Amino acid sequence: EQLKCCSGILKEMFAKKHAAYAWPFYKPVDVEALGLHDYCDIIKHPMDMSTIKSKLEAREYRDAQEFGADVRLMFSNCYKYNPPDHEVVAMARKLQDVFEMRFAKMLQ
Repeated sequence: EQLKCCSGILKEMFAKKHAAYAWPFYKPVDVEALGLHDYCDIIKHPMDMSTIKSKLEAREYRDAQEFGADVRLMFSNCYKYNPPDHEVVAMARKLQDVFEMRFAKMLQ
């Protein structure tokens, strides 16, 4: 199953393989708690790993096509906010390379 296959890749984040890299970027960006009213101005549709995973958690994700669409969309927006020459930037890009490689292997 495509759904079960995707779960395996996501499991890596909590499998002690990419948890440290996705540790500071696991929870969403609470505008009220963090106090970032400017986030809405910079990003019209702010998304996070927790937001995307939450959909899959509630069995909302019927296929990997919808999941990948959100990941690529968020990644593009995240790159805009993520200031170059930063550890967080490298971590995000690294997560994409590992995911793409694994996803490409399971699909191709």
